[PDB]
Amino acid sequence: DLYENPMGLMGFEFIEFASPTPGTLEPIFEIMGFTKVATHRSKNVHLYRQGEINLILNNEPNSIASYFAAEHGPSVCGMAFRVKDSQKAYNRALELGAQPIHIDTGPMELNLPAIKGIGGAPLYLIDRFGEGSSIYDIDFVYLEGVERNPVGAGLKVIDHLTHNVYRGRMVYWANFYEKLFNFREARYFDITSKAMSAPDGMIRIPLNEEGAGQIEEFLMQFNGEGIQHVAFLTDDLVKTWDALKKIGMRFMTAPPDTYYEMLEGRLPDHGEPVDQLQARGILLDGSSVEGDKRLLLQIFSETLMGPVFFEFIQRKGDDGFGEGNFKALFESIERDQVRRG
Amino acid sequence: DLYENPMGLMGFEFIEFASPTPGTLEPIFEIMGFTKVATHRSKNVHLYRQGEINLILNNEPNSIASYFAAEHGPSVCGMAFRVKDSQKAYNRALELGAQPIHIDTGPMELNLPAIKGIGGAPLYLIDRFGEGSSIYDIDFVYLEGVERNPVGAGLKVIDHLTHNVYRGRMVYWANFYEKLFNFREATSKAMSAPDGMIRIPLNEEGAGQIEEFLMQFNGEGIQHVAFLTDDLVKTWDALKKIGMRFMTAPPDTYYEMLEGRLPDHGEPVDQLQARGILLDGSSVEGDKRLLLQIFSETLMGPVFFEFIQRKGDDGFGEGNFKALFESIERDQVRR
Amino acid sequence: DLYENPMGLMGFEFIEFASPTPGTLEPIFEIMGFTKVATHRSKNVHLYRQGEINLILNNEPNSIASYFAAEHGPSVCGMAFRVKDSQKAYNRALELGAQPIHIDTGPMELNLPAIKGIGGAPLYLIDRFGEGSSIYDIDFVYLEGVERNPVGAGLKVIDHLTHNVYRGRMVYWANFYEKLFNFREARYFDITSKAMSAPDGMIRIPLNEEGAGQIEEFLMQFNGEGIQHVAFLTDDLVKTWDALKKIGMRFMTAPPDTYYEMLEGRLPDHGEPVDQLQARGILLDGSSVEGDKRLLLQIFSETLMGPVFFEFIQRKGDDGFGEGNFKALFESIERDQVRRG
Amino acid sequence: DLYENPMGLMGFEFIEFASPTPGTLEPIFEIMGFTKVATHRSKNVHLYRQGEINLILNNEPNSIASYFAAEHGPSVCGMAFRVKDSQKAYNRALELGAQPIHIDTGPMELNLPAIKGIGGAPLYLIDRFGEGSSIYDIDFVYLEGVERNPVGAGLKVIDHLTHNVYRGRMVYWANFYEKLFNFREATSKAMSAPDGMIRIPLNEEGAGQIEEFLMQFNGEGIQHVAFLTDDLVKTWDALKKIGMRFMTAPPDTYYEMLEGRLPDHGEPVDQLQARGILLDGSSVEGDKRLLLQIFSETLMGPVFFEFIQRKGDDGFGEGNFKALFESIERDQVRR
Ligand SMILES: Cc1ccccc1-n1c(=O)c2c(C)c(C(=O)C3=C(O)CCCC3=O)ccc2n(C)c1=O
Ligand SMILES: Cc1ccccc1-n1c(=O)c2c(C)c(C(=O)C3=C(O)CCCC3=O)ccc2n(C)c1=O
Ligand SMILES: Cc1ccccc1-n1c(=O)c2c(C)c(C(=O)C3=C(O)CCCC3=O)ccc2n(C)c1=O
Ligand SMILES: Cc1ccccc1-n1c(=O)c2c(C)c(C(=O)C3=C(O)CCCC3=O)ccc2n(C)c1=O
Ligand SMILES: [Co+2]
Ligand SMILES: [Co+2]
Ligand SMILES: [Co+2]
Ligand SMILES: [Co+2]
Repeated sequence: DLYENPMGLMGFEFIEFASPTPGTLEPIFEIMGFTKVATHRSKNVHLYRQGEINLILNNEPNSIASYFAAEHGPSVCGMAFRVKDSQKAYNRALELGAQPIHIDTGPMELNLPAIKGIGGAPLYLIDRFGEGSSIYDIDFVYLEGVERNPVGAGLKVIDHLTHNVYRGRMVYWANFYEKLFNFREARYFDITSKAMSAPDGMIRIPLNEEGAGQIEEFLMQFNGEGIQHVAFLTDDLVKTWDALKKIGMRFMTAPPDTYYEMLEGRLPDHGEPVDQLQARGILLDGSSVEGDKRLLLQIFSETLMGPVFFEFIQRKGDDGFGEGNFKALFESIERDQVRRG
Repeated sequence: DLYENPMGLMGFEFIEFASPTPGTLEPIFEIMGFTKVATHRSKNVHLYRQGEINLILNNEPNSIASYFAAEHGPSVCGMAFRVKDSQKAYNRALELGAQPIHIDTGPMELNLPAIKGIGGAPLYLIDRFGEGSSIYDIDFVYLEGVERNPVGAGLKVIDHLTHNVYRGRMVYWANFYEKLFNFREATSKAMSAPDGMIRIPLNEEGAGQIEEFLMQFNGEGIQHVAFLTDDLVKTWDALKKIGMRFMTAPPDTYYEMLEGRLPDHGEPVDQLQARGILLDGSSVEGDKRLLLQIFSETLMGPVFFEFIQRKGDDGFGEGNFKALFESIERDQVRR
Repeated sequence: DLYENPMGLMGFEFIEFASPTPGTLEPIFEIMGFTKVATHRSKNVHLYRQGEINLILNNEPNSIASYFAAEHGPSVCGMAFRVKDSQKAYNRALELGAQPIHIDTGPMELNLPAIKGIGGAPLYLIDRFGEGSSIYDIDFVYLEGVERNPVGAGLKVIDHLTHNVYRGRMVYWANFYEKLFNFREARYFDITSKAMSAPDGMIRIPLNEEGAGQIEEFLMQFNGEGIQHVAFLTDDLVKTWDALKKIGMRFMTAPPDTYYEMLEGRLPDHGEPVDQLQARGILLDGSSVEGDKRLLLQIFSETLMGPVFFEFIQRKGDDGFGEGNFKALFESIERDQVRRG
Repeated sequence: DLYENPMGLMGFEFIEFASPTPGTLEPIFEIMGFTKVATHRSKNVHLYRQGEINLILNNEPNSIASYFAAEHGPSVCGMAFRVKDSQKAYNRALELGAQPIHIDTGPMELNLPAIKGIGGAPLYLIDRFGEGSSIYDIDFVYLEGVERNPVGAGLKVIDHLTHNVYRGRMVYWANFYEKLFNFREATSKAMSAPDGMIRIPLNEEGAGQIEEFLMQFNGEGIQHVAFLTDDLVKTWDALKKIGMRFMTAPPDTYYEMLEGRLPDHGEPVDQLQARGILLDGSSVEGDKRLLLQIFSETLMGPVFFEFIQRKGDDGFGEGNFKALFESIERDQVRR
């Protein structure tokens, strides 16, 4: 409860996926250790689960997600927050100037309220959850025999979703979340990024601005502003790595060996087993001041759904996002190209 | 079981009430042995229960039930059938020509399908039922601590409810329940459903007690709801104990004629006659298909309730009409 | 401007017709001297006209009129009032408890507001009218060459539409028009009828209650409350009669010859040419007190659309509805059966 | 005439403006020579006219135009094509995959069809036009007495309007106007319509003046609207007389290069250079396809307007880009 929470937020509830071409999102869920676990009572949409992360696969045609997918490709096409009271939130959001998104509801099914968010993605406000009570219990039908609490590679919750937005728009969306939900900028990065945290301490949505770089090509390939990477939290990254590598997950190529030598200059006495991080390509960041250890282990997938990739992170006291790895990696590729030509 | 169930009916699920005067519907559920059990998550609507009977009290203003109540006063303003697949039924009713009634659904609540039925009241088609999965477990907040399976005076299910329609419209409403739900007829018309549990009898007709209902009710509508019980003498002493008002007893001449009209019925005539309970049925080939029944006052405008116990008779107490008539002649003559 | 007119009423605008079977309403319009004069830009609905009476033929399938026609047969299925400001009226009606009826509007076409009236018939509130401005100019397309102000047999305006309602409901609908439009009961008849006039002096809607009579059979055959007869006004009834008889109009059988002899006892010095009324079956009513002549000539068609019939009336100072003709006709059939057996 | 017109386009019908600050849009229509002529029958929306150009000022709150204006400031927030059959076009656009924008229509008003076009602004499809039968004769109340055909500074039609889109989205919007309306391309892309009158050029591109527009505008949108006139020197003295602010003149070196770049153009170079007017075209085979043009300041955020006169050139003044660039070098060197 970090500051005033007028919308009654209580963390991420679920993320929605859709693609214009079929069979492109199912196999990606598999390699990240997610399991299909239920199917909608009426619609052609499906629930994948791992730890406490719910992921919805929307394959409904002429639906709001398939239009979003028709324009952006394979994508994160929806995003739901947990709220205490979702009509108090939905009303307050429309009073403060949000535009509704009508999600068509079938008979005997739950009217899910959304507003227009990033890229035109619906932002749902959900006030039912918990076993037996959840919207998965009400509106979904679980697979016979299958388990409803799969643990997979050990991913626990969504840590954050970071958006890429067009030059200028970072301040626009930053006011969107500040005005309607009372988000606050907790961090700033100048390499350009604003780290918007929710008053619940769980919902983190970083926003990124570029020219001629990694962000500008994302907006070209995504055909608009959208979620660049989804970050899953894990209790142990190296074990999640093995369990993820066991099931065909592909990661970005490890940094040069130089990167792992410089670790004891960068973060003296971090305590991490460098052999184990070097054997997997895992990165590390944080700061080490006066006996207080704040660190962060993270590794990225390659791009998997169009220009969207994923992050697997374990936090050891650092509430940042790996920002130091950008300078750390350039000095690494630098010393390693120097050492060879 | 009887025959084919193209809409998958599985009994009555709930009936709904509305009134344009407050504090008039609650006292009537109470002396009928119903207990407030749950309150809607957001609207001013309430769940009263006894046995497996579900009574929704709708006090939501500017709504479907209030506009209905403003025209017809205290009424049964909605009726819900239970169904296997509510979506296939909804579209089937519509493609066969039914009209939809849209019921305004709040955020995070259940979108309830209904067509327009008798007198304009919504006919809901509900496919969520049973403990933990019904529409009350979802959209209603049970009074915390309160026993949520109250049994009360021992009323079990909604046996039937009947409709008073204007002259000529018996056929119109029989068709409506024939075309859409495959009801079969088994002046009155006893329309029974393919699931063996949903019975809707349709009455017409002048200057009599149906003419009086359609005046006092301001249109077609449900005239009485009948709740079944297993021991009507037992249900009677319970229902009396809490304040029920019955229509007053026949003249004792009605009881002199019992073993003449229903030879060897076997009922404790004294225990019945002490409570004004009616009898009806037939005794043929030693098979004594019989039934007990009593009614109440008009309690919601011209609407009242019947409390029946079925000892093998599939009827509704019809012969009680001629049977009472002769009890008033043989009492007038001896008066 | 007879009393306070909060809804800003200015007479009848149009009457709407629909039948479950085709070719049953077109030939009836003909014999009453109405002319097809336009067709809707998009919908399969048509304008018939004569003097200032507009009549709409709605043949649109799955429309609100075809559902009303599916239940009541050939019928008057809609009714529109002229108003000064139709959103002030439509708002006020919904504040005072009327239920809206949504009439589906096509693109580039006019949203017509209605509320639920008698039988579930929509009551439209129209604030555009007058040549060039009317809804017929906006939403309708006139037939090439054809005239747009046909005069026919000389029928001028709708004088009144009288409804039949179930026993008891006369007071209900009387409060409907009193509450929402400030109608007042101007006459009462005990034979049972309430004569509801509008605060503009033009809109007249009598309501009729029955048992075992002319009204009870109407509700049986109409399958509900509805308009029993539509009354057209004419400047000269006997000339309208000839012009109507010229085009195949069929009337109710004339009263006995007895009826026309008793006329000078009933209404001394009425001045009407009795030969001309007797030659046509036209009826007469009014009262004759102290040099003031208030009279009323009228004749009825047979039933033409199911149980619905029509009235052609000419008013000479009597603001009634022919009520005296009910007693006048029984005493007529009485003397005439006496004079023969 | 050019080629087949599957949506039956027949020119621009109106453009719509909205701003989230009051009293900022009206002064700009006035110095541009537009006159308030009509006011909506019920909403706070207004019709400004000059020539055959129709400008709708939408000040309706809690509406489609205000939400658009709150995001992008003073803007062109809607654009209407004129069409033979608006219903067949509407359904055709939808069956080809366009999305609908619903515009909330009051009682007794016209239900205006629109799809979602550039930047999210409605693209209306209007089939009522001309005097006595247009949407202004119906839904708008003309100021009584006011001359309803004002001619002003002699601007006639909307020549074109252009869109600034983000990098890569030129193709996206070309397809959108190719698939739905059969526009043909005839960094920029000049999309022209099958009716020979509707031209929408699409621009992208960094750190330049398009990057600056999509920042200052907060998305894709119309960057300038161009109104055609028959005598641009005449339109200039009129437009100046009433307060127009132009982008200031080229350096005189731009005029030393005219008869070098456009041999024997024949234009009164002194009358142009006194007004900062630009020239462009080609002279080949004695056919001198040429055009005159001037722009204004940014007047609605980063949006401005162009006033062109076409002497046989079908272009947009493109060569003026290189032509000015060389006028700033040859002026910097001599400075
Ligand atoms: C994955 C990748 C591919 C090709 C070029 C570069 C990368 N790449 C990243 O994208 C990357 C990101 C995206 C983060 C990161 O999560 C992040 C936040 O969530 C919010 C604030 C801004 C930010 O940097 C951290 C380290 C990263 N590092 C070290 C890396 O190399
Ligand atoms: C007539 C009357 C007046 C004042 C209160 C009560 C009564 N009244 C009834 O309403 C009454 C009813 C309503 C039934 C009955 O339930 C029944 C059905 O359920 C459907 C078929 C037709 C029918 O009548 C049976 C006997 C009745 N009897 C015997 C009686 O006296
Ligand atoms: C036409 C008809 C057929 C078979 C039985 C009778 C008739 N019949 C009528 O229906 C009839 C009517 C309907 C009126 C009449 O217009 C009317 C009003 O508009 C409102 C108040 C009640 C009323 O009577 C007047 C005279 C009538 N007369 C004289 C007649 O014979
Ligand atoms: C660059 C600039 C800065 C500050 C104000 C004005 C300008 N500016 C323009 O905006 C400008 C435009 C906008 C056009 C033009 O209308 C045109 C089209 O209509 C579509 C094809 C691409 C294109 O450019 C032509 C010449 C122009 N010129 C010469 C100029 O200077
Ligand atoms: Co991250
Ligand atoms: Co009964
Ligand atoms: Co009449
Ligand atoms: Co231009």
